[PDB]
Amino acid sequence: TSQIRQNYSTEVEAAVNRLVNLHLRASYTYLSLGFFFDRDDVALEGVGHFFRELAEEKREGAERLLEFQNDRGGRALFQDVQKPSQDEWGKTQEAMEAALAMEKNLNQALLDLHALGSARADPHLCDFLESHYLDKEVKLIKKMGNHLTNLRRVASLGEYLFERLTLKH
Amino acid sequence: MTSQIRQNYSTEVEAAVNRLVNLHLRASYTYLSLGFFFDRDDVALEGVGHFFRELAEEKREGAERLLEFQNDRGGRALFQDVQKPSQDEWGKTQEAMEAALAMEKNLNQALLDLHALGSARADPHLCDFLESHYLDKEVKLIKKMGNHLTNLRRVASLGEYLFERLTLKH
Amino acid sequence: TSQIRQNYSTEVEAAVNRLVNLHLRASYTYLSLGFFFDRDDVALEGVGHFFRELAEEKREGAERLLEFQNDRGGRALFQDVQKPSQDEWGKTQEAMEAALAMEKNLNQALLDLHALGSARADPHLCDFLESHYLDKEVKLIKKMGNHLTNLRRVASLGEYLFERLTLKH
Amino acid sequence: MTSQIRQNYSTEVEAAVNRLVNLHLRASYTYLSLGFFFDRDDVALEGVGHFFRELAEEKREGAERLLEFQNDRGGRALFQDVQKPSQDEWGKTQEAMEAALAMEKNLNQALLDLHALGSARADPHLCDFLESHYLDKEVKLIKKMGNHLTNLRRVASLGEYLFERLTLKH
Amino acid sequence: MTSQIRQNYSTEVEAAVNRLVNLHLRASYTYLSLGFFFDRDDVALEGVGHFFRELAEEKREGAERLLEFQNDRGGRALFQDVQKPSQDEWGKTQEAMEAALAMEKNLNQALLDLHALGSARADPHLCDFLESHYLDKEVKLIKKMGNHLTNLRRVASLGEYLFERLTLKH
Amino acid sequence: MTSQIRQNYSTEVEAAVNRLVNLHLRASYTYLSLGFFFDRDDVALEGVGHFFRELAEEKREGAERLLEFQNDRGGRALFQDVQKPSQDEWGKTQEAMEAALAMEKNLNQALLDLHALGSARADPHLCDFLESHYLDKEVKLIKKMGNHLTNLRRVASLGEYLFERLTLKH
Repeated sequence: TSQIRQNYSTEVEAAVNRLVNLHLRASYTYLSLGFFFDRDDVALEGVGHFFRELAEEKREGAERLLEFQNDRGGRALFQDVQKPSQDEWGKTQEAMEAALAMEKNLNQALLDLHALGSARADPHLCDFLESHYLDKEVKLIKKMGNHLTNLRRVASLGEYLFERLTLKH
Repeated sequence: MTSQIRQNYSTEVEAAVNRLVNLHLRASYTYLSLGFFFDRDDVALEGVGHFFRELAEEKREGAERLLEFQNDRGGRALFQDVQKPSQDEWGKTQEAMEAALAMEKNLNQALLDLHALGSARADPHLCDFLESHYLDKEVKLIKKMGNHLTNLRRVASLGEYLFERLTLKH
Repeated sequence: TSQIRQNYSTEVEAAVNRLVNLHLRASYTYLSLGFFFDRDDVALEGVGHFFRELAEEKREGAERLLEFQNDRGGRALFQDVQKPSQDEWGKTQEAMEAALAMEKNLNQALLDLHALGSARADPHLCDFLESHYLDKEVKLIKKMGNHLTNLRRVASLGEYLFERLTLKH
Repeated sequence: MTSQIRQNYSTEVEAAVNRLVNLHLRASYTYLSLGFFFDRDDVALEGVGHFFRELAEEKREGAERLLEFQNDRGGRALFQDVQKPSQDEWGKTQEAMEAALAMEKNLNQALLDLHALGSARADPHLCDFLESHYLDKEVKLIKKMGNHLTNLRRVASLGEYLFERLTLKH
Repeated sequence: MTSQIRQNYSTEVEAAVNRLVNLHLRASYTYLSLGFFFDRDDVALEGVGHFFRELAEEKREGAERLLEFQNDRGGRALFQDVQKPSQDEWGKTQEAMEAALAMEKNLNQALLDLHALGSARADPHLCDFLESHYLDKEVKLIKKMGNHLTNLRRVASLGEYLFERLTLKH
Repeated sequence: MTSQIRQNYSTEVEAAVNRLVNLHLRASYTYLSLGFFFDRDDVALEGVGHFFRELAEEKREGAERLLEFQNDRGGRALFQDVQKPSQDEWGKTQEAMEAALAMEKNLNQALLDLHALGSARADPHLCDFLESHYLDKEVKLIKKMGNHLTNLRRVASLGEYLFERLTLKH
């Protein structure tokens, strides 16, 4: 009943609310990962920083979806944000393998929303996802793959040198 | 004879582009009318005038960008009469903005219909042109007009004066 | 019944509304001319630019008349803007001959409005037209005449060189 | 096994810090909800939106500072679900700010309860951390919210519009 | 042994990307040939040479961006021979630009065919990549080549000299 | 007809210049393949990728300078197919750099053979062109590749990672 709502399906509106929740859950997971690597008994500041920066990127992704929801005349509906899947994240390689799986899951959710937009002929939604999400996800997944290949190469002394010489401080 | 440049450009899309030019010029003309109406001595809402005069220029630029697209794809611009605006007098700010919102939703629907035609004819250059330069601009403008109407309803007159003074740009 | 209206005849008010329409029709004609010369099969960018600049000048002329109408307490009344007289404009020389005829017609309409102002003793109108329209029209008609003389001189290779060496890009 | 750094840091304070993290994240999430609610086209109070969006970030920073403290003292961060906000729709500015004031007083009481626990366990580093970074910030924010509610009551609507225009930052 | 990163990236798209890399390299090589031909002492049209040399670099950049895309999606670049250009001598400016326009329309058709494959395989990242970096670039270049050919026909030699002096950049 | 400018320029040198253009283009293409191989997600040695991508551009510039020389002397550029690179996958950094060193020594031998032909045909402008723009560049590049291989052998993997991080430019 929004005065502005036009060509905006209830199915897309609900899927947007679910994708907000998925972004907030990813942000929360990266917050957990970020602080884990700053424990005195882990102490990999570059790994901490990498995950803390991703926590902020995923939260910005959620906020952009909420702005889209308001711009199209849908109604934001919030759900609980589930705690992250682990309390302790293991070595850098295991943490980045978990991050890569979570990003591929988020990318699949974005591609599923794009498919719904295409099926409901909502080209504003298609363009929003292509402009702000799909290439960002491809570039981030590629960067995580590159990191995992280098962590496998240096496999520990190798994990220290990866944090010192690849990751930003 | 067919343009030396024309490629993957349907005659139906070419004709629809010419109609969208006319719809943009008609919207521009309506906003010009609205703009000067609010600058009458017996209406005298300069911020409302300015809002509509800026939209008259934005819709004219939308028309010009479509004409450039028509030339870039090798179609032929065909102009029709630009119909005079639907009203001579536009009433209070709220009634004028309700008219503007209906006009923008109509223009948005015309853009979405052209996008559907492009998608059916597999003209991805057209789809990307509309998505890049029109569809998000229409969403943002319709949202801003909605916000304005909610605030005009809230202040409903003294409220109309304060809206023009404290929300609209001069 | 305007609180401001003074020495402003209904005849002048109606003639101002007609001159607005004539300026908008001239603007629309120049818009058509401007895009015609940017067709891939015409491709005279300087001629396109010349007409696009005139489209904006004629629209500004209409807007100035509307501001005058409001300043004097008249009421703007809009009519349909008739489509331009041609869909295709021929060579540069033929297009500029059509433009010169249209400007002389607009100049005659301005001189007719000045005559009406003089007959109705509306010196504010006389001064408005003299300050903002009559000399502009004389200078533009002179410039169009100069252009036509040069297009006749170079009469094609000549039309190309005129666009390259006389017209602005 | 106990951290190599842990010193004078009770397991009860460690657990209370984890709960205060969750309370700050829940407050952040509530303010995010409030922030986007006031930017709906049918609410359209941008200054109210901005006020709550800025508080969402301040509460998230409060959570992050507590997690840094947990690591600095050799405790272990343990995360729980962040409960969704108590409302989906927040009503007029005054009702939303009354909800925010009650949430801030609840958070302030949680901080004061943690300070009492620190004082009982003689953890002066914790007492000073809360005093330096939380307790005065909560006092100042609660005072500002009180001032806002007094002005919203004064202008009680046209008054709600003028409060958003003339008191709140854009 | 499927890439750790590969997601929603069909073997058909992967193969078509490798073919489009080869088509871009062949276009680059053709423009290199055109560029040096116009700088022969017995042709000596520096502006025409520069036009084609710049296009050789643009088409090579197009190939490199496709190879970066292939790596970003987890596909594997497979290179083939780059076929020598279709002519050794390119005739007058007008004949060379007619051959260039035919080659660009062929490349644009290959880009549109890849977009159709992306649309059929629901690979929206591919669709957006082509729309953002290739399809509008091709439309604008084809339009520019059409404009050039119209002016070369107009001045048809002394005309070809004046076109190179007064239209083309040095 | 002979060029109006051609002087002291043998048909043998003209043909050998055309072959050396093709050899430079094939070396460029090989380095392009190496450059993208090392940017695969499952190789991910950005400094190695950068090293080869920079060489791809240097070899292409070498080809372009030979084509400019061909035109300056009044010869006629004749292009052949550019053969695809000898491998699709290049192995570890050390194996790729061993393949690059063998390819550069082959290119250096072709440059020395062209110099010998110039000396035999008493073409001192050719001799000076090769000495000034090619022979010292090849010696310096081969020396740098030898240095790289010695360091890759020293650090032989963790060593390969550290070489890319601490020796190669990003």
